Amino acid sequence: ELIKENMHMKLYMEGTVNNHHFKCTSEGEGKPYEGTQTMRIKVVEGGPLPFAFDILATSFSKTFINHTQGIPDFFKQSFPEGFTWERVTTYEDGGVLTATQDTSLQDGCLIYNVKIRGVNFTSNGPVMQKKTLGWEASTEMLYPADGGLEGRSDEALKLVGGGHLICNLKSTYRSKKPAKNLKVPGVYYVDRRLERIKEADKETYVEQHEVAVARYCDLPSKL
Amino acid sequence: ELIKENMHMKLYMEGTVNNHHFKCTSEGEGKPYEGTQTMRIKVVEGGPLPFAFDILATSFSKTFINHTQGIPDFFKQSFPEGFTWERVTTYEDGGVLTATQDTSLQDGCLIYNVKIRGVNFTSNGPVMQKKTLGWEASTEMLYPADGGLEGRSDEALKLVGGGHLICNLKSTYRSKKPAKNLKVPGVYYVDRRLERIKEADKETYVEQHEVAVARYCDLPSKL
Repeated sequence: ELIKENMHMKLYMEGTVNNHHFKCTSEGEGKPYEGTQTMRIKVVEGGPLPFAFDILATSFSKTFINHTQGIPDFFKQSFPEGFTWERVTTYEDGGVLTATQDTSLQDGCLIYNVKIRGVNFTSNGPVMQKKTLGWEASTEMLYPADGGLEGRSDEALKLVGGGHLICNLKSTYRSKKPAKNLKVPGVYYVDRRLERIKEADKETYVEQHEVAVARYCDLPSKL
Repeated sequence: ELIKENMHMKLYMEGTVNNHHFKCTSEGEGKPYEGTQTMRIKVVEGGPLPFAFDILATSFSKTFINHTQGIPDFFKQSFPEGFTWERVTTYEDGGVLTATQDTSLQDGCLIYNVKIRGVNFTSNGPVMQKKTLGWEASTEMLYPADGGLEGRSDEALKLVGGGHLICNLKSTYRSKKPAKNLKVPGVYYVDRRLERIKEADKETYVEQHEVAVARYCDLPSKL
């Protein structure tokens, strides 16, 4: 098929957080049906970043989600043309991070193009002070809206000294495939874990891994 | 034992939404270790409510969580003294509903007291127009913070017409038992499902059922 059991991916990112312009590239391979992936990321302009790389983690891959219970896969289905996503991440201590993304397929390779804008990160806050330690696992709830798909989740960023800092994520995903074609699923949930595997030279180079699984609610119901 | 395989509960609630005062009482039973319960509510003042009863659903019992995979139970352990909770719920279309609660134990029966404040529900909104149809299943994330517990989730309220209204839940769970007495757990999640079983006389009487199950993330972790 178009989406094989193993996929390479290539990424290019550009953006400005608190006015510091920057640019990244990455290369990754994953298993789309397993829901596993790995990215090796290079900060190729504006390094070293004056802020925690972790606020960029969730912007480096929806094709790599294990869809199970015959849950229609909005993302896999929209190939070959691809899909886009855009998101607002609202941190509880001021910072807002806006991301827009295009996803495509050239030469059997997945091609991501990402723009980022981060504003209002307090200068003494744990993001600008580089005091974060990766993300906790999370659940995103997905529901049909306006022909596209909407996503919502709360994320917990781990802190130095223990304790977490929370942010809220509103995501929107739109397919580039003709509408009539693909089945949009009902309401569903994606459990994910995003781990930093390796970093070198103050986060100039980062390795990330993600595992992700789609599920209905496994619980019994009186309705 | 203080929390037995069966437990009865009783509740009293005061509050104001969009200026309109009201009072509820309820009573029910459940199986605390099996994570199940059923509560029968009577609106006793300000009936029948000008807003949808759905926005009060989650204010009517953290003691009835089936803590699986040997996760320490902050809620059951706080006994006999009991625990409080406070919560802000923020709807994506205006309204904010904010709540205080005391869970204490009096003669083997669980006694809840709840205060309620809602503002900015727009008149044309599905809440004041009463065009909601219950809640979708939900995942809450819980993380320890400031000598207590904190919870976060996003919820979907089903709407007449299809489609959903989203809201964000920020919670704080403080226990009244002295501090090092308790084994406070790490970061974890609750898969909750809350369902209307029965309504009567335009939501003047409401039967409500909940199934909640605590879990760790069951995804592999490369760390």
